[PDB]
This record gives sequence, structure tokens and C-alpha cells, in this order.
Amino acid sequence: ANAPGGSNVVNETPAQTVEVRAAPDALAFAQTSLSLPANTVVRLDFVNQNNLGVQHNWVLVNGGDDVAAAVNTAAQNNADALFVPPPDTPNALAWTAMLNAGESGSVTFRTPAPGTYLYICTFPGHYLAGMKGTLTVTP
Ligand SMILES: [Cl-]
Ligand SMILES: [Cu+2]
Repeated sequence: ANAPGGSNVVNETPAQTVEVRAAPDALAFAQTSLSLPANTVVRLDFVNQNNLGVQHNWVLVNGGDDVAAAVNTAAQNNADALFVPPPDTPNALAWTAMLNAGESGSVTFRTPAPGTYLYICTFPGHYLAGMKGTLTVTP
């Protein structure tokens, strides 16, 4: 049940790939901002190498802090799948699986219309702790 997902996930060749890494000594993403073209197939590679032994995932949400909380809350109630957003979670565009320290996982999805979007980690307490970043989708 611990698997990638999201409304925008697709099985197509990526036009672009981008790597995101976890901060090694903090509950954060090493990259707090991303930039991608709209309605483009992209493969996001999340590399979770950290010195805390902690799990992390990468979750792109259809909106901001308020939408992020709903997704994160839906995730909080999904321990059986290692706290990834449940499938068909509203406003969850794309997510990687929940990764142990030392693990790497990807998600391939079509970027949404141009706009600003938060990406967060839904493992319990990380989002509140500030593990998030902003995705800007251009024309
Ligand atoms: Cl933790
Ligand atoms: Cu995390």
C-alpha cells in the first residue's frame, strides 16, 4: 500500500526529470523551490539519504498551506501505508512512496496548469515541522 500515486500520475515518457533530496540533518527538503513547465510529463526523483534514520516522501498538492493540511491530515490517518496520501485523496497531485533513510523513489506525473503549488512530506509531524517547498508551474 506504500506506493506512489496522485491524480496527475501518468505512464508516459518524461519530457523532463528533476531530483529532490532530503536535508541530511533536518526534517526538510534540501531544495525548497522547484520550477517546471505546465502540462508537461515529468519524473521527480526523491533521494532520501539522511543521518537521522528517518522516513520521508514528496507530495505535490493542488494548492497551498490550507490544501496541504487536508492532504497531510488524510495522510496522518493512513499508517497502514506508511503515511502516504491514500489513493484518490482530494487535491493530491502526485506523490512518491514513503522512503526509509537510504532509499530513493520516483513519481511520474503531468504538471498541472501554471500556478503555485506546495510540495510537502506527509510523514507524521514533518510538514508541521516545516518540511515543504514551493513548485512554480510556468506556461
Ligand atoms: Cl520524525
Ligand atoms: Cu519527511
